[PDB]
Amino acid sequence: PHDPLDDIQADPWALWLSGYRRAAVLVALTREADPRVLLTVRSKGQIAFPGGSLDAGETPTQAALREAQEEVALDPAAVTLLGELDDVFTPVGFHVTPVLGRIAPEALDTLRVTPEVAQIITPTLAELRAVPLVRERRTLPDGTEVPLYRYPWRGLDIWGMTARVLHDLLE
Ligand SMILES: [Mg+2]
Repeated sequence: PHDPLDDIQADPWALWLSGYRRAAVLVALTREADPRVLLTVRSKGQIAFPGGSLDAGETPTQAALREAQEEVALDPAAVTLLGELDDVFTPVGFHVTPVLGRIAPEALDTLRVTPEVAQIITPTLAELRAVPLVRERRTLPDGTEVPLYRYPWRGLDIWGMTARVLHDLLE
């Protein structure tokens, strides 16, 4: 189904920060030396973590796991929940809970893309830390400055909410 989260996520001018519509994304890291992060390229495609809006009566963790399973067939039982990062949000009215999880590196080998996902990409955390990070800043209506990030990885452009979550994960 269509999710408002995907609309706001593609809004080039929607600002994301951390500090009424609720959503969650799964931030799965492989259990290895140089951890890889599970990311998707939606059917240039929108780069995002598996995720979506919470259904009624559903928690952030349940949503994140369901979305990863619906999108790339990631079995929730393959995920060890590590807790969550701080919520990231945008003025318009979206609160996103990044749910952290750890999976075996092998788990990636058998994931299966569904129609809404074009490909699965797995940047290594080392790589994302080494890429020439783009740091811009915009000001909100209240006059508050806010940092914007963009990770130029292998020709792809990871930006917006996803990059904000990524940067927080890296810090
Ligand atoms: Mg969905």
